Amino acid sequence: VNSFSGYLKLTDNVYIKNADIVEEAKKVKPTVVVNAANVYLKHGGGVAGALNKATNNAMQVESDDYIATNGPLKVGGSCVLSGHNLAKHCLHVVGPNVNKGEDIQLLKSAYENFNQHEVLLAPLLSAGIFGADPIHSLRVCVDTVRTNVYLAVFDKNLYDKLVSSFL
Ligand SMILES: CC[C@@]1(O)CCN(c2ncnc3[nH]ccc23)C1
Repeated sequence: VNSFSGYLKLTDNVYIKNADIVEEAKKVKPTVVVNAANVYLKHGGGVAGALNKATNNAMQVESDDYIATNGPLKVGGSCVLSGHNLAKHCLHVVGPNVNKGEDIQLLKSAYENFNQHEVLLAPLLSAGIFGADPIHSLRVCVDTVRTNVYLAVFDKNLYDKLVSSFL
């Protein structure tokens, strides 16, 4: 039993809600919140820009030190950093950005990072400003993640379409 509330159950291990992931994180304070990161951990917009703003830019300061030490992530890769005021940890996961020409096949690799964590709050990888089809992202999530994932979908219209079209 966990403290996630109001989710629709899609499968044995995947749940979905129409919610602002920032507000969800502030309420639940989960062990792991997933960020829709880029390889440079530049949290300018989308989910990443919103999560960083909620940390008063502390996520960005920590991220800049991480990159200065380690260099960029791989597309499809991840790193674990602090969750600041939002969660214990933030798993920064890089899904392919279709608006940069990146291979959508890497979306499965991106979701595989979730399997290293028993429970996660997360957005749909590569959705939104990353330019991929959120319906496809949901399918890859369900077919790849085996740990317990609570998906927050900000857009109500998109949330309704994802549920109604789910197979
Ligand atoms: C579906 C693809 C998105 O890029 C569009 C909206 N995104 C979010 N999802 C959940 N919580 C969020 N807070 C701020 C943005 C945001 C994901």
